Amino acid sequence: ALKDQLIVNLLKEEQVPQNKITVVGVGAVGMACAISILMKDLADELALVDVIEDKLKGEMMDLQHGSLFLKTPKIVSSKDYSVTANSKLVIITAGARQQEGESRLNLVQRNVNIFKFIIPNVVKYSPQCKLLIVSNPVDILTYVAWKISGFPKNRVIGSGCNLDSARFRYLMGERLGVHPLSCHGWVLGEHGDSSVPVWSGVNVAGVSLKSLNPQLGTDADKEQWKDVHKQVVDSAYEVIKLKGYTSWAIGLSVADLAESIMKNLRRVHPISTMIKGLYGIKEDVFLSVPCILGQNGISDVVKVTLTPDEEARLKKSADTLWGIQKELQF
Amino acid sequence: ALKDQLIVNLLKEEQVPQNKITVVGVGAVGMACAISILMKDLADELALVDVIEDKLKGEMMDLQHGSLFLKTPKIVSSKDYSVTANSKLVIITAGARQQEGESRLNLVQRNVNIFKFIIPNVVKYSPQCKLLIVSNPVDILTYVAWKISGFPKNRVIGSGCNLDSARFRYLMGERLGVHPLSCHGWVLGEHGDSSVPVWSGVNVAGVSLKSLNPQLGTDADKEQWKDVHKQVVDSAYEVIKLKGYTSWAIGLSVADLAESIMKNLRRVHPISTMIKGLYGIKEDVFLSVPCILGQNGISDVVKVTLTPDEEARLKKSADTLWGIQKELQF
Amino acid sequence: ALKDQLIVNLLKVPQNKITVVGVGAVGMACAISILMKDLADELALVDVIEDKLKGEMMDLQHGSLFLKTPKIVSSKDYSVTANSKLVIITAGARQQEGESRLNLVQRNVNIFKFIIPNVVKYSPQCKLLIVSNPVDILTYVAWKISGFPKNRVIGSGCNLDSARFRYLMGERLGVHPLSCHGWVLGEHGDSSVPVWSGVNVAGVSLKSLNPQLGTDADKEQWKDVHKQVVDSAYEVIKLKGYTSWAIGLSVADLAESIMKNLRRVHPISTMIKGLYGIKEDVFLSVPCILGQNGISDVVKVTLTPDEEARLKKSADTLWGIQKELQF
Amino acid sequence: ALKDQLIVNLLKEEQVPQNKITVVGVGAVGMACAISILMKDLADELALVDVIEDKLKGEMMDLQHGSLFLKTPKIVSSKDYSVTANSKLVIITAGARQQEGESRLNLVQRNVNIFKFIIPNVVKYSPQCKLLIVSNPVDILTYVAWKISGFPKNRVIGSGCNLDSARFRYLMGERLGVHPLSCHGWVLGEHGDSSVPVWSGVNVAGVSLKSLNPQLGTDADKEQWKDVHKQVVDSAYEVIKLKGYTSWAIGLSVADLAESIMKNLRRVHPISTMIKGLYGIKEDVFLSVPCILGQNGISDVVKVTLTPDEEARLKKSADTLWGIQKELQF
Ligand SMILES: O=C(O)C(Oc1ccc(Br)cc1)C(=O)O
Ligand SMILES: O=C(O)C(Oc1ccc(Br)cc1)C(=O)O
Ligand SMILES: O=C(O)C(Oc1ccc(Br)cc1)C(=O)O
Ligand SMILES: O=C(O)C(Oc1ccc(Br)cc1)C(=O)O
Repeated sequence: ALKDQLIVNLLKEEQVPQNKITVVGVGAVGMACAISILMKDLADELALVDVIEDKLKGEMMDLQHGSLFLKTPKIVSSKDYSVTANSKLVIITAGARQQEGESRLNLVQRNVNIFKFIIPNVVKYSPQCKLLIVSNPVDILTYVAWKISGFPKNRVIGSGCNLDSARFRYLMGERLGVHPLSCHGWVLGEHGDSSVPVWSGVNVAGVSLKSLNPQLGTDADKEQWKDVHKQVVDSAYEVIKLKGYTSWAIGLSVADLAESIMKNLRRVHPISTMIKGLYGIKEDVFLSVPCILGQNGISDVVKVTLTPDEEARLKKSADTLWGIQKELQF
Repeated sequence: ALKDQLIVNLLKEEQVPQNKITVVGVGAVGMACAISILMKDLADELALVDVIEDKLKGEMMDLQHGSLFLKTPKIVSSKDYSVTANSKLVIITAGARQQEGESRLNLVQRNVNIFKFIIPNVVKYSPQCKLLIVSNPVDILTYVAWKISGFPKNRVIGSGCNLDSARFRYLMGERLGVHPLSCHGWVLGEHGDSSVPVWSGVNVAGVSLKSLNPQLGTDADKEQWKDVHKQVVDSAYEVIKLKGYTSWAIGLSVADLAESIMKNLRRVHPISTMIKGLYGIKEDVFLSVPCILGQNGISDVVKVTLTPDEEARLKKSADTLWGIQKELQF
Repeated sequence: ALKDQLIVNLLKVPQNKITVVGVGAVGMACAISILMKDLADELALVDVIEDKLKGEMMDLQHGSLFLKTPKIVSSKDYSVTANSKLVIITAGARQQEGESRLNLVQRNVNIFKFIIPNVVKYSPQCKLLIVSNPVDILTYVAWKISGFPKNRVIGSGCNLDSARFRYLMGERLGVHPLSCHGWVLGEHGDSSVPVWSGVNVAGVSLKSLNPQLGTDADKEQWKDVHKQVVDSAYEVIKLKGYTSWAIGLSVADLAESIMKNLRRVHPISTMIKGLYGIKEDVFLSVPCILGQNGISDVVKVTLTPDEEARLKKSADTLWGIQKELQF
Repeated sequence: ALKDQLIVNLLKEEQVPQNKITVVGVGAVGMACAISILMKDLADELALVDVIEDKLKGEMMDLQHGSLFLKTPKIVSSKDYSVTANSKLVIITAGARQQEGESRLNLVQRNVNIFKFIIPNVVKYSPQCKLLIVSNPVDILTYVAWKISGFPKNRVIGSGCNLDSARFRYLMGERLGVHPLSCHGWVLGEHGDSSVPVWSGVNVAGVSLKSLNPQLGTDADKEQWKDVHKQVVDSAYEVIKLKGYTSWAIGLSVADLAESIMKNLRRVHPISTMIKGLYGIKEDVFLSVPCILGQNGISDVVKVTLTPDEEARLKKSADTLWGIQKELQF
């Protein structure tokens, strides 16, 4: 055989990857996550899982064919979760997605059922992984993942408001004529309609925009900055109306969380976690606060000082979500 | 104004971009090209153009929402080609795409008709650009873009066999247990059914595989390496048969070429250029031969030493391409 | 020729060229970081000692397989620098153990008297990025000698200082410096001003959780962190004889914003006449928006009366030196 | 405390680094390896070791102050090898370096003594580490590291001729006006005066240059390509006499090797390994041949096809190296 004429083998390795990532779901969101993860050199193996055989294999092959341009030496796929074995990070994007007009809350039973199958299969093959939940409603499904996995809460993370805050800083950048890296602001709580823009923290170079304009984010705001937050909330509906779905921004957002997890950076991201203990929250509610994300998932939470009005929203969002998730059957 | 309280403007802005790239066509190929180029930090400005307004705007927005995770401070879109002004590189992906069972060669009339509209509009606003033709049949469409543009031939490049060769190298590495980066081999000629695998150049670490197994790639081969070329030829069709279209790998192939152009690398790539005066071809045929690629496009061509069979196969590719080029009007 | 039978040639200026003046330790650190962030299609190096220059060039060139900057050149002659987008000046006398950066001022004015016209001659449209010390005063000098508009004469300023401050903050809090925000402004030196009002994590003002933050009264002595920033160059010089890596990385970051027109904000040396009670041609670090045309805008940070005194002080000290200079 | 007010700790846990690298030696080579490794994002922890405490602490400090601009969250140092605990890769650059007119083979007795202390101490705390030897004479010292450590050969690698071939390819590129990446060719054997340029494998785009001119590399070469190899043999000495030492190129060479190991890429590199069994070599000689480098070090060796002259030169190199091995006093 040619190969053995060309190559003398020295040892038969256990081929166990050290930086394996799995993306479950090869719809648009999942493939966007896949490509962004590949072009950020985060993993040594990328596994794809979904339930339509032909599409799954088509996507696997299409990624495969770009390998010369990448630094991820093994890309694999299967309906069978054995393909996901030994992943450090499993990112779940499967499920029904919101159609035009449709609230993310309408996705909940469909996606809880899909997770009843998905989550046990992930755990069986990567008992030590971190879970990053992207499917919607992300806050409730992060909770569902947690319960079915049995994982300690540090290892079950939701993409949450990471994107909402990225979008926020982009709009702001565009208003100010400044790169969004240098524009800071946080959108926290539910990923969706009831999110809370924390106006008090919104700053460029440590200079608080609220201190310069005390009306910032109020109906009295000469410049209507509140519409920046409306734009954030409406963003995914707007994009779904225009192109049918969202992919690139969320892929990029998930990749950025993957980077923090895989490289143990300990950056701060506003992502979905279990916040019992805070802002008046007595139950097992997951929603977005600034979290320090690392190799062990969410290790620490930053306590943001909310105004009474700001804190009032949060407990609302909070109450809503508990009402829905309280009564789920799985 | 909250901006002026925050920011003292010190300089009047005549913003002209220095490294602007345009992608024409926002189908799955174009957006794969876009995302890949954004994640390789090649452009200070990215313009998108296509004819379905809503689709266009939603793609634009979706990418803009990822701006925080990117280094391309300006992303814009319009059906109007003035949005493409001052581009250093324009990448043309618009046009009809082959169905399952349909040759890329069957796309020629539809895509020539669209090229009569696209190329003059590109050239109008970006007199300095290189044109990177992706739309199919890419080799004939490179020729066509050249004829319409009035650009010199060095500035009109077809994506050509850059993908075919990545696939070949990928499949080769899989067989040998070597990264594609370290497996060498060239697929030349038409980007399509009549492509030519140059077995004589196929090597790992400078070791010719054909000299190891002389019947490499013939029907006599005990290991049927020709099936590797058959897989290269078929791959678009297999992927299309499975997922509907191809996107990620062609996108990576095009970002690779764009890297070489924008960063003046002078790397060698198998891409579409005029081969008149080689291999006994005296007509204006464009097909892939290995080309040195830089800031002024294709500046040099490597004359591959071809075995009589290989050269005959290359001439037959040229013959097939000329059979369709022969009859064109525009 | 072998070549002409291998290659048929069809066709006979760089577009993203950076020059680095000075191939001492900081200059070479600047060189390597720029080469690893793929910011340039040509890198040129200039200094006055010819073997040293040549050998740094060759050493970089030998790693070309691993880089994506296809042309690396060097020369004593400034014609090598032609068509630069950005010229980074690191040449001059360098800080010595237990000595202020202000002790280098006069000697470095004298070399810039030679360097700067030569840079301007071969790239009259470049951005100048000054790194040599004392950078604030030398950015002023570069600006007067060059005749460039002020947006194009940038001083590396307090970019490193704030990065140091952000590392140390991050060590204290157990958070990546990327998620620890805070600004050190004014003189790149002993009179720098930590702005405690802006120091935060996830938008949460550290000063609101401890109003005494950064003062004599702070139970947690956060003032020490700025003292550590002030003293770090002296420490590093004591231990290893100079500093190089951290400055290289600061300068690469600035170069990144410039070459890629990012319009990020940086605390870098710019002309401050007409802010903060300053009516002279002084340069010091304030948060500047940095892009392809250099410094286009400045953020007006809101300063507490000390912060402004302490800064108009820093401003004073420095115009105190730049006053009696002649050129 | 302000920390505790700002940040609720959710999780105690022992931080075990997953991708740690140590560099032994903080002279110019060691630090060049370090800055390159940090700038390619290969490690989640970097540890430095050397014998002079101030110098080591100052180098550590200076890197640390650039943390804002890096993605390697933990940088540490110590005279004490416990700081290197749980490394995946330990790079050894400590020892004497050659003077103008001095062979790297003159460094052997001094560097063997240093290695007697360093090696048991570096392998003590790192069960999973690979040893990448950089100090000279690298081939002999890779052998010595192998004998002292008791590691299996796949885990003990010499930087070898990775840089010689890089230099070869740069010079080649400058002759032909092609980027090094697309110029191919191997310098094998000793990293030093008895290296062997493999002209039979030297190619652009699969095109063998010897095929085009069989005088290539001989005294009858009208173009004197032998001089390119000569330039490779003398490079270090040339640079040593212009600037006092070499640093950047070797740093990049080693970071490239580190990349293949850390990212399990399985690329081929000419690096030091045991060649007992090949080219009629019957003893435990170490020298550079092309090896597949991955997460377990060298898993495979490519059997280069040598001409009788090439092979004689390799065997001659092997004799010289074996001859100094007979001098080794353990
Ligand atoms: O764009 C956004 O805001 C998000 O997009 C997606 C989120 C999850 C999936 Br699965 C698909 C798209 C969102 O819907 O939260
Ligand atoms: O995957 C491949 O081989 C190629 O992909 C595309 C090339 C151009 C466009 Br427009 C769309 C797809 C091909 O179909 O030639
Ligand atoms: O480390 C720092 O803070 C600074 O570093 C340098 C700045 C310029 C040159 Br030239 C050399 C070192 C400083 O010493 O001011
Ligand atoms: O430039 C080169 O070829 C090599 O550089 C170094 C190799 C190891 C150390 Br420790 C220091 C320099 C060489 O001298 O072998």
